Amino acid sequence: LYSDNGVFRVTSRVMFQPRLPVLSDFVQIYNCNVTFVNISRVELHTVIPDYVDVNKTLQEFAQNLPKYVKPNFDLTPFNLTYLNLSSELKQLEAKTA
Amino acid sequence: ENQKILAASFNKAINNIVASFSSVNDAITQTAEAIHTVTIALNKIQDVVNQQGSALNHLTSQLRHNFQAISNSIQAIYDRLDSIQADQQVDRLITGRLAALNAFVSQVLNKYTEVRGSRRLAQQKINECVKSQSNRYGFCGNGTHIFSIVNSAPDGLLFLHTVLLPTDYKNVKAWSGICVDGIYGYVLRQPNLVLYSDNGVFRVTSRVMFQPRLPVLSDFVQIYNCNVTFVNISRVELHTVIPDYVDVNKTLQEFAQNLPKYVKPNFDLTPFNLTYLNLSSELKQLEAKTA
Ligand SMILES: *[C@@H]1O[C@H](CO)[C@@H](O[C@@H]2O[C@H](CO)[C@@H](O[C@@H]3O[C@H](CO[C@H]4O[C@H](CO)[C@@H](O)[C@H](O[C@@H]5O[C@H](CO)[C@@H](O[C@@H]6O[C@H](CO)[C@H](O[C@@H]7O[C@H](CO)[C@@H](O[C@@H]8O[C@H](CO)[C@H](O)[C@H](O)[C@H]8O)[C@H](O)[C@H]7NC(C)=O)[C@H](O)[C@H]6O)[C@H](O)[C@H]5NC(C)=O)[C@@H]4O)[C@@H](O)[C@H](O[C@H]4O[C@H](CO)[C@@H](O)[C@H](O[C@@H]5O[C@H](CO)[C@@H](O[C@@H]6O[C@H](CO[C@@H]7O[C@@H](C)[C@@H](O)[C@@H](O)[C@@H]7O)[C@H](O)[C@H](O)[C@H]6O)[C@H](O)[C@H]5NC(C)=O)[C@@H]4O)[C@@H]3O)[C@H](O)[C@H]2NC(C)=O)[C@H](O)[C@H]1NC(C)=O
Ligand SMILES: *[C@@H]1O[C@H](CO)[C@@H](O[C@@H]2O[C@H](CO)[C@@H](O[C@@H]3O[C@H](CO[C@H]4O[C@H](CO)[C@@H](O)[C@H](O[C@@H]5O[C@H](CO)[C@@H](O[C@@H]6O[C@H](CO)[C@H](O[C@@H]7O[C@H](CO)[C@@H](O[C@@H]8O[C@H](CO)[C@H](O)[C@H](O)[C@H]8O)[C@H](O)[C@H]7NC(C)=O)[C@H](O)[C@H]6O)[C@H](O)[C@H]5NC(C)=O)[C@@H]4O)[C@@H](O)[C@H](O[C@H]4O[C@H](CO)[C@@H](O)[C@H](O[C@@H]5O[C@H](CO)[C@@H](O[C@@H]6O[C@H](CO[C@@H]7O[C@@H](C)[C@@H](O)[C@@H](O)[C@@H]7O)[C@H](O)[C@H](O)[C@H]6O)[C@H](O)[C@H]5NC(C)=O)[C@@H]4O)[C@@H]3O)[C@H](O)[C@H]2NC(C)=O)[C@H](O)[C@H]1NC(C)=O
Ligand SMILES: *[C@@H]1O[C@H](CO)[C@@H](O[C@@H]2O[C@H](CO)[C@@H](O[C@@H]3O[C@H](CO[C@H]4O[C@H](CO[C@H]5O[C@H](CO)[C@@H](O)[C@H](O)[C@@H]5O)[C@@H](O)[C@H](O[C@H]5O[C@H](CO)[C@@H](O)[C@H](O)[C@@H]5O)[C@@H]4O)[C@@H](O)[C@H](O[C@H]4O[C@H](CO)[C@@H](O)[C@H](O)[C@@H]4O)[C@@H]3O)[C@H](O)[C@H]2NC(C)=O)[C@H](O)[C@H]1NC(C)=O
Ligand SMILES: *[C@@H]1O[C@H](CO)[C@@H](O[C@@H]2O[C@H](CO)[C@@H](O[C@@H]3O[C@H](CO[C@H]4O[C@H](CO[C@H]5O[C@H](CO)[C@@H](O)[C@H](O)[C@@H]5O)[C@@H](O)[C@H](O[C@H]5O[C@H](CO)[C@@H](O)[C@H](O)[C@@H]5O)[C@@H]4O)[C@@H](O)[C@H](O[C@H]4O[C@H](CO)[C@@H](O)[C@H](O)[C@@H]4O)[C@@H]3O)[C@H](O)[C@H]2NC(C)=O)[C@H](O)[C@H]1NC(C)=O
Ligand SMILES: *[C@@H]1O[C@H](CO)[C@@H](O[C@@H]2O[C@H](CO)[C@@H](O[C@@H]3O[C@H](CO[C@H]4O[C@H](CO[C@H]5O[C@H](CO)[C@@H](O)[C@H](O)[C@@H]5O)[C@@H](O[C@H]5O[C@H](CO)[C@@H](O)[C@H](O)[C@@H]5O)[C@H](O)[C@@H]4O)[C@@H](O[C@H]4O[C@H](CO)[C@@H](O)[C@H](O)[C@@H]4O)[C@H](O)[C@@H]3O)[C@H](O)[C@H]2NC(C)=O)[C@H](O)[C@H]1NC(C)=O
Ligand SMILES: *[C@@H]1O[C@H](CO)[C@@H](O[C@@H]2O[C@H](CO)[C@@H](O[C@@H]3O[C@H](CO[C@H]4O[C@H](CO[C@H]5O[C@H](CO)[C@@H](O)[C@H](O)[C@@H]5O)[C@@H](O[C@H]5O[C@H](CO)[C@@H](O)[C@H](O)[C@@H]5O)[C@H](O)[C@@H]4O)[C@@H](O[C@H]4O[C@H](CO)[C@@H](O)[C@H](O)[C@@H]4O)[C@H](O)[C@@H]3O)[C@H](O)[C@H]2NC(C)=O)[C@H](O)[C@H]1NC(C)=O
Repeated sequence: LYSDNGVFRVTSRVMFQPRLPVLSDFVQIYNCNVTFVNISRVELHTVIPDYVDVNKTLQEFAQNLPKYVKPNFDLTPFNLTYLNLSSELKQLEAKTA
Repeated sequence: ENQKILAASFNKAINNIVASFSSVNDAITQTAEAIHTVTIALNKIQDVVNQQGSALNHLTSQLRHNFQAISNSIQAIYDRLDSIQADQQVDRLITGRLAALNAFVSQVLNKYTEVRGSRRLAQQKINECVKSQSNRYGFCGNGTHIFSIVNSAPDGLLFLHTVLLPTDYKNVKAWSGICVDGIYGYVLRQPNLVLYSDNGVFRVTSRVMFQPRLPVLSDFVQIYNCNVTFVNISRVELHTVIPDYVDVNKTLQEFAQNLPKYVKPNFDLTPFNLTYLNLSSELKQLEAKTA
C-alpha cells in the first residue's frame, strides 16, 4: 500500500501494476502499531473508495419515521402546524367575553 | 457422491494388482495397462538378485586357473618338489590370487556408492508423498496425487500411488470480465476461477474440477478501461449477475420519495397526515360556535 502526492494505490512486489484499493483486501489488526497512517473514520473514503458507513449516513439524514411523506425539509405543499394555537387563545378570550 | 464411486473403483484396482502378483499374466493382459508397471517392477527385482549372484559366482571361479606353475593345488606342489624349489612356484599363485581379491574389493566399494545415492530418493519420496501430499507434476503418479502406501520387498521398498483420472467433460460458455458503463470494469482476482453464464444465470467454478456456486462481491477487483470483449451491462442491473450487492447511495435518492410504495404508510395517522387541516378545523369551530 503506497501513496504518491495525495492518492493511495496498491501494487505487487515483483512487478509494477498499480490499481485502486478495495475493501476486500483489508483485515482488522486492532491496537494500531505507531508507524501507521493517522486518519479519522469520517474521511476513510479518501483512501478506500467503494466504502461508506452504513449506519452513520442514516444517523445524519434519515431522521423522521419514514424519511419523508410527512412535512419534511423545506416542503412547499405543506403548511404550518402549531401556528393556530395563539389564535385559539384569542378566540377563547372572545368566547369567554 | 464422489466417495461412493471412488471406493468401488479402488477395491477392484487392489484386487487386480494382487492377482497380477500371482503370476497369472496373459489372462489379465487384456484388462488394462496396470500390467505395464508391474512387469517392470518384477524385472527390476529379478535383476537385482541375478547381478548379486553373478559377482560371487565369478569370484569363486578364478581358483581353477593355475598360473604359470605346475598345478592349481598347493598340496600337489609340495608333494613333488623339495622345499627350496616350491617357494618359486607358490608365489606365482599367491600374486595372482591377491590381484584377484583386489579387483573384487574395488568393485564392491563402487557398488556400495550407488545405494547411498538411491536412498536419498527413497527418503525424499517418503517425506513428500506419504506425509505432505506434494503437488509437483510428474512426481509420484502422473496425475493428481491423493495418498500413498508403502510396503517392503527384497532389500527395498515398494510404493503404491493413488491418483485420479477424468472420464467425462462438460462444455462451459466462459467470459472474461464485467464492464459496467463502459469505463468501470471488474475481473476475477484469483487466476484459477472462471466466470461463466448458461441460459441467463452466472456462476463461478474452478478450472481443475467442476464445482459451481454463486458469485459474491468479495471476488472482484477494479480493472478500469474495459477491454472490449467484456459483458455489456448497466449499473442499474448489476444485481442480476452479482447477488448480495446493492448501491447504497442511489437507493437513498430513490428510497426517499418512494417509501410510500414499499410499504405504504397508514392514512390519517400522525404525523403522516392531518397537517394544514387544523386551521380549517379552527375555522369550522369558530363557525359552529358563532352559529
Ligand atoms: C449505527 O448507528 C445506529 C444509530 O445511531 C446505532 O443504533 C443505536 O445507536 C444509539 C446511538 O444513540 C446507541 O445508543 C448509544 O449507546 C451508547 C452505549 O451505551 C452504553 O451505555 C448505556 C448506558 O450507560 C448502556 O445501556 C449500554 O449497555 C448496557 O450497559 C449496562 C451497564 O452500564 C448493562 O447493565 C445495565 O446496567 C444498569 C445500571 O447499572 C441496570 O442494571 C442495574 O444494576 C444495578 C447494579 O449494577 C442493580 O442494583 C441496583 O443498583 C443501584 C445502584 O446502582 C441501587 O443500589 C439499586 O437499589 C440496586 O437494586 C440494578 O437492580 C440493575 N437494574 C435493574 C433494572 O435490574 C440495567 O438493568 C442493566 O441492564 C446493560 O446490560 C447493557 N446493555 C446491553 C444491551 O448490553 C452501553 O454500556 C451510549 O453511550 C450513548 O449515549 C451517550 O451518547 C449520547 C450522545 O450520542 C449522550 O447524549 C448520552 O448522554 C445522555 O444525555 C442525556 C441528556 O441529553 C441523558 O438524559 C437524561 O437522563 C436523565 C435520567 O437519568 C437516570 O436514568 C433514568 C433511567 C432514571 O433512573 C432517572 O431517575 C435517572 O436520573 C433525566 O431523565 C434527564 O432529564 C435526561 O436529560 C442521558 O441519561 C445520558 N446518557 C447516559 C447513559 O447517562 C451518552 O453520553 C447512546 O445512547 C444504541 O446503543 C444503538 N443500538 C444498539 C443496539 O447498539 C448502531 O448501534 C450503530 N452501529 C454501529 C456498528 O456503529
Ligand atoms: C452517492 O449519492 C449522493 C447523493 O446523490 C452523493 O452525494 C452528493 O450527490 C450530489 C448529487 O446531486 C452531488 O452533486 C452533483 O455533483 C456533480 C459533480 O460536480 C461537479 O461540478 C460541480 C459544479 O460544476 C463542482 O462543484 C464539482 O467539484 C468542484 O469543481 C470546481 C471546478 O468546476 C472546483 O473549483 C471551483 O470552481 C468554481 C468555478 O470555477 C469556483 O472557483 C472560481 O474559479 C475562478 C477561476 O477558475 C476564480 O476566478 C474568477 O473567475 C470568474 C470567471 O470564471 C470571474 O472572472 C471572476 O472575476 C474571477 O474572480 C473564482 O474566484 C473562483 N471562485 C471563488 C469563489 O473563489 C469555486 O470557488 C471552486 O471551488 C471545486 O473545487 C470542486 N469542488 C470540490 C469539492 O472538489 C464537480 O466538478 C454535478 O455535476 C451534479 O450536477 C449536475 O447534475 C444535476 C442533476 O443530477 C443537474 O441538474 C445539474 O445542472 C444544474 O441545473 C440546475 C437547474 O435545475 C442549475 O441551477 C441553476 O443555477 C443558476 C446559477 O448559476 C450560477 O451559479 C451561482 C453560484 C451564481 O454564480 C449565479 O449568478 C450563476 O448564474 C440559477 O440560480 C438558476 O436559477 C438555477 O436554476 C445548476 O446551476 C446546474 N448545475 C451546474 C453545475 O450548472 C448538473 O448538470 C450534482 O450537483 C454531490 O457532489 C455529492 N456529494 C459529494 C460530497 O460528492 C454521493 O457523492 C454519491 N456517492 C457515490 C460514491 O456515488
Ligand atoms: C498519530 O497521532 C498520535 C497522537 O497524536 C501519535 O501518537 C504519539 O505521537 C508521539 C509523537 O510522534 C509519540 O512520541 C511522543 O513524543 C513526545 C515528545 O514531544 C515532546 O518533546 C519534543 C522534544 O522531545 C524530543 O527531543 C528531546 C531532546 O530535546 C528528546 O529527549 C526526546 O526524546 C524527543 O526526541 C518537543 O519538541 C514537543 O513539543 C511539541 O509541541 C510544541 C508545542 O507545545 C511544538 O512547538 C514543538 O515543535 C513540538 O511539536 C513535546 O514537548 C514525548 O513526550 C512522548 O512521551 C510520552 O510517552 C512516554 C512513554 O513512552 C511517557 O513517559 C511521557 O511522559 C509522555 O507521556 C512520546 O514519546 C508517541 O509515542 C505516540 N503515541 C502516544 C500514545 O503518545 C502518533 O505518533 C501519530 N502517528 C503518526 C504521526 O504516524
Ligand atoms: C458494448 O457496447 C459498446 C458500444 O455499444 C461496443 O463498443 C463498440 O462495438 C463495435 C461493434 O462491436 C466495435 O466495432 C465498431 O464496428 C463498427 C462497424 O459498424 C458499422 O459497419 C458494419 C459493417 O462493417 C463490417 O463490414 C465491412 C465490410 O462490409 C468491414 O469492412 C468492416 O470492417 C466491418 O467488418 C455495419 O453493418 C454497421 O451497421 C449497423 O447498423 C445498421 C443500422 O444503421 C444495422 O442495420 C446493421 O445490421 C449494423 O448493426 C455499421 O455501419 C465500426 O464502424 C467501428 O469503427 C469505429 O472506430 C474506428 C476506430 O477503431 C473509427 O476509425 C471509425 O470511424 C468508427 O468510429 C468499430 O470498428 C467498436 O470497436 C466498439 N468500441 C467502440 C469504442 O466503438 C462493444 O463492442 C460492446 N461489447 C460487447 C457487445 O461485448
Ligand atoms: C402554507 O405554509 C406557508 C409556510 O409554511 C405559509 O406561508 C407563510 O404565511 C405567513 C402569513 O400567513 C407569512 O407571514 C407574513 O409575512 C409578511 C412579511 O412579508 C414581507 O416579506 C415578503 C418576502 O418574504 C421573504 O423575506 C422574508 C424576510 O424578510 C423571509 O422570512 C420569507 O421567508 C421570504 O423569503 C414580501 O413579499 C414580497 O417578496 C416576495 C419575494 O420574496 C414576493 O414573492 C411577494 O410577491 C412580495 O413581492 C412582503 O411584501 C413583505 O415585505 C408579514 O407582513 C409584514 O409586512 C407588512 C408590510 O408589507 C406589514 O403590513 C405587516 O404588518 C407585517 O409586518 C405578515 O404579517 C405575515 O407575518 C409567511 O412569510 C409565509 N411564509 C413563507 C415561507 O412564505 C402559508 O400561509 C401557508 N398557507 C396557508 C393557506 O395557510
Ligand atoms: C395523507 O397523506 C397521503 C400521502 O402519503 C395522501 O395521499 C396522496 O395525497 C396526494 C396529495 O394530498 C394525492 O395527490 C393528488 O393527486 C390528484 C390527482 O388525482 C387524480 O387521480 C385520482 C386517482 O388516483 C389513483 O391513480 C393515480 C394515477 O392516475 C395514482 O397515482 C394514485 O395513487 C391512485 O392510485 C382520482 O381519484 C378518483 O379515483 C379514486 C379511486 O382511485 C376515487 O376514490 C376518487 O374519489 C376519484 O374519483 C382523481 O379524481 C384525479 O383524477 C391531484 O389532482 C391534480 O390533477 C387533477 C386531474 O387529475 C386536476 O383536476 C387537479 O386540479 C390537480 O391538478 C392533486 O393535486 C394531488 O396531487 C395522492 O393522490 C394521494 N395518494 C393516495 C394513494 O391517496 C392523502 O391524500 C393524505 N390524506 C389526507 C386526509 O390528508
